[PDB]
Amino acid sequence: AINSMSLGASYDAQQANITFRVYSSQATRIVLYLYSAGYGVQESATYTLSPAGSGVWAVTVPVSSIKAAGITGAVYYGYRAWGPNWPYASNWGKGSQAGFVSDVDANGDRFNPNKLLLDPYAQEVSQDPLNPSNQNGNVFASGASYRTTDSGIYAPKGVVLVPSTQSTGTKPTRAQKDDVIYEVHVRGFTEQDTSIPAQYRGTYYGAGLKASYLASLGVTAVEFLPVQETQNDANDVVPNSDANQNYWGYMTENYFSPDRRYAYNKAAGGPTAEFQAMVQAFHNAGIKVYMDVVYNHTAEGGTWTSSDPTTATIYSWRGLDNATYYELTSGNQYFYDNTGIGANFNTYNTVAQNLIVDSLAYWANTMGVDGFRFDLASVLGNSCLNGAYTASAPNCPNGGYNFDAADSNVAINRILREFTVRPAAGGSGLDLFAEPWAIGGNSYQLGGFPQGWSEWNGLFRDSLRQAQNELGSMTIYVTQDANDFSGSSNLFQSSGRSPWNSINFIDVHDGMTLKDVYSCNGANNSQAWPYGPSDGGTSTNYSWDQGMSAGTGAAVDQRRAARTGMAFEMLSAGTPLMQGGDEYLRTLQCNNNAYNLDSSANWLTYSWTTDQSNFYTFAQRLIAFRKAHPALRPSSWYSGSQLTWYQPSGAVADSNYWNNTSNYAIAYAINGPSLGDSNSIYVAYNGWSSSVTFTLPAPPSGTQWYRVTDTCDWNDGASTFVAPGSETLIGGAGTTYGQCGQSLLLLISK
Ligand SMILES: [Ca+2]
Repeated sequence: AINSMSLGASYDAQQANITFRVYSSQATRIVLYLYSAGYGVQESATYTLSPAGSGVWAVTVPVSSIKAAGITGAVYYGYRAWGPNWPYASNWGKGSQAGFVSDVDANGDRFNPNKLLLDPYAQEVSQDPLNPSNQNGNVFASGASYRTTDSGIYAPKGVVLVPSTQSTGTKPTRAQKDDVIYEVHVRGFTEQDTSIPAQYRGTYYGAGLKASYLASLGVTAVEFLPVQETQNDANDVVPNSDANQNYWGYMTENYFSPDRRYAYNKAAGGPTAEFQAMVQAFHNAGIKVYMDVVYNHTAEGGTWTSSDPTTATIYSWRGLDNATYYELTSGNQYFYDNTGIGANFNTYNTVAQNLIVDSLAYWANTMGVDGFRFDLASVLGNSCLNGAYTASAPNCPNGGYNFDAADSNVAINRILREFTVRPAAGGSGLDLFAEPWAIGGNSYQLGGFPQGWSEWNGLFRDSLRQAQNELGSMTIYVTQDANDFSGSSNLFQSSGRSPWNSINFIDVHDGMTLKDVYSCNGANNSQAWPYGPSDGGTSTNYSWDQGMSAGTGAAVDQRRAARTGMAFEMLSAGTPLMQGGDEYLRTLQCNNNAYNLDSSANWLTYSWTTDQSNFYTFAQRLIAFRKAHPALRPSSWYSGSQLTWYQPSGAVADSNYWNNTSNYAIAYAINGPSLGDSNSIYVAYNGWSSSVTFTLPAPPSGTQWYRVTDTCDWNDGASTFVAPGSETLIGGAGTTYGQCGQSLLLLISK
């Protein structure tokens, strides 16, 4: 169930009382601290909580008592907990060591009463651990040097919210197969956009104002990088330096709270009502709002070092019940990790898992979000509970990490039974997307997720980048191109899934932008502000500048390649995903891991050159085309009568062709009418470095072929992709077409 324990802080109907409920299976004592401000002040009152059974502790406070304590505005709160490793000593006082036994005990408890704790169910956070007033993270650490430090006035406080009456509009019921996703950072979306009033730039409010921009481009779903509270308030303390910045936000501090830094209205309840108003603006434009969520690790991380089990950050989950929330190593002194951040969130533990479900429900229901893309999703399929084996995790015999999509108790299956996934034909429900990998063990699971889950297709990205940029360096399989274009049945069909479950993309936030994969011979992450430096992303970008540096290529060529890559994702069966900015050839000058760049090089710009504006026209018409032709969006795997593979000779691609590893050109035709389309279409990819002549087959429907686009250099301009009705008559069966090397041809029959 959802909200099985009714955790959190909430007012009763008449706002006469607030009830605080919090879980801890090991705590010995839990005490509520109330503050009038989130930072810099001591508490106005404290209330000892009482065991309400099943590990939940509760207390109900009358509002009059709160006002009597001096708190007449918003109620900021936190907890102080005691446990086996640090029991309550009657002489303990803030900043005292009284009662201390150990920083961590044999069972993994890490209680420290000197650390004020943020409720995991807080719906809003006052400020991040590091902010403009304090950038010393040591006040939150355990260990001999810092355990007695009282973090009270520096620690983040939760805000008790009065239910918002803000509408989130009506949720689109469009089938996922008909969507075109646009990934963008909520702050970089409008931060330097002069078409938005300055005060709204880089905020939720500002993003809502760009709904029309997205509608003209033609995308149907915006996917935001993490919006749940992340460490970002100290980003601008030191100017012209990415040193202490966290831009992307893959360090969640709280799972129910919209990040305050991204809101225009920063008052208590402001980020919340503003995020709701923002999705209303999108929902009004008929656009879905997806959220990138990260439940594989927490911002608290693990131990500071792998040799000292005593020092770790404590401000939320860890202080309340470390053994419940994190996956500990055998012996419980350290953390088990498959994320590389320091510690796995214990996704297999019921209470930890309930938090994932409960926060997802909050965002989907109260916040109006239409779907979620799960970062390092394989950690949510872990059937282990600890570094060592435990009978409670029967399916994880070796302990540690073990992905098991058949275990009904892993987080990815729990989600499926608590929520309704949108049907293939549309209707209400959620759209769930997984990045099917993590770090180590059997975590790489592309094609391993259950029905109900779509996945980020890394093989689509890589194989096509290779086909365009690695000719001669590595083997390119013409059969893989085919798989890519047809919805990767090789990955999705055996599980009973469909082509639209393949999220096809050439580029995402991780790695290079579209322009960059065709303009960079490698990553360049060591530039100075505002382009770097950034500590390395992948070593395998499969990028190439099209001969630019060698003198065998030029700018048109990089644009020809970018046109070809975008066409691959927009023409292929599956659900296309483009990175915001790719519509104007956004570049990061080859930085392929810009996660710490909260700068102008990273935000989007809307002042474009002719060549950039020309690309936007290409992108806009290509997205419009996909949306106008159902034959490109099959709900099920193309049947044999619906799609025919052709060799350049106009002859059907046979086994001799498929098994010949020196064949780089491929073409196909789809029977438009059989898929409910008005035209049949023919796509040709010349993966060869030189000109290839394609002999057109007989149109499945209609009598003649008309050219829609040719990505080749000669066709570079404002009209490389024609407007509907201006297709150039090429010819019928037998007509030939000379296709330049490394490019794509699009044709419709009439
Ligand atoms: Ca923040």
